[PDB]
Amino acid sequence: KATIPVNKLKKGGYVLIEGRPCRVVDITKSGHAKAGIAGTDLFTGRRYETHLPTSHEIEVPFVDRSDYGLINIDDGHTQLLTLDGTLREDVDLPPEGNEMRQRVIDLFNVCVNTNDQVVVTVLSSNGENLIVDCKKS
Repeated sequence: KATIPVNKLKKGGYVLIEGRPCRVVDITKSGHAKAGIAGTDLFTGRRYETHLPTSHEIEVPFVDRSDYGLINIDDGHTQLLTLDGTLREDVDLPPEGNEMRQRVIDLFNVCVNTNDQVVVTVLSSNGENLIVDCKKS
């Protein structure tokens, strides 16, 4: 459990609010010493907000953004090759309604019989994984 003093928070830092990893977008401060923190959920874009004592600390989530080679897609699951040479099978395609789902399927199909490979960018935190970009390699 990594923490930062609330009084050391900056806009753009990462915090956990209601279990959600967020980028800080606004910090308000008040003998009384209380703070209001608003953030953007790194996966869904939703606004979250919390109020804690300024003296206190707040949890900072670990968030990874890495690139992988897309080996297969099957029943909505992906098989990915890390840049260090191992497979991961816990990343699904983005959900229906996220246009990235079609973008990844289509780029995979453009590449499947060619000497190019799709590279996906995956955002990961606390067991949640989302494909946030794709490009040709």
